Amino acid sequence: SGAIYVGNYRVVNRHLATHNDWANLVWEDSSRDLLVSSTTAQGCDTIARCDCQTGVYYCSSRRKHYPVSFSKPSLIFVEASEYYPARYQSHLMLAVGHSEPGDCGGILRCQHGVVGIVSTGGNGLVGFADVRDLLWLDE
Ligand SMILES: Cc1cnc(CNS(=O)(=O)C[C@@H](C)c2ccccc2)o1
Ligand SMILES: [Zn+2]
Repeated sequence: SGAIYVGNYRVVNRHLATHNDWANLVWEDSSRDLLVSSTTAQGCDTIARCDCQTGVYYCSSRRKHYPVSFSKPSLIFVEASEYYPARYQSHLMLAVGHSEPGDCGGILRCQHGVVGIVSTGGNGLVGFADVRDLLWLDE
């Protein structure tokens, strides 16, 4: 589990969105596994605006933050999970690291701010849904 709290927005994995998220929806995209809802309180996270390929992510199944190198956001075939059939996921970045289903929502960050959230896992890989192109999160 986990979210990004920037401005009056809450960014979560679409597959983990709650009824309150869907009842206060700003934007959602199944192909990216992302959903954004509105919040009453202002958040403290800041979004990175860059093309970094190194950063640090939080892994809840290890209670640890790991430094990783990751690929640029791309269209990748992701195997079936409990939440999606095997399909192409867009704006996804991969790194070598540990990721179990419940690790979704952990933040990946670089020197400029939050880069994305954990979205995929298995086989010693971790995949992150990028948010750096969503410029509207800043206003
Ligand atoms: C990059 C890639 C291709 N095929 C896959 C694996 N697909 S999945 O990540 O949707 C599987 C899911 C159960 C999960 C496991 C662990 C963590 C977060 C989700 O990943
Ligand atoms: Zn950066």
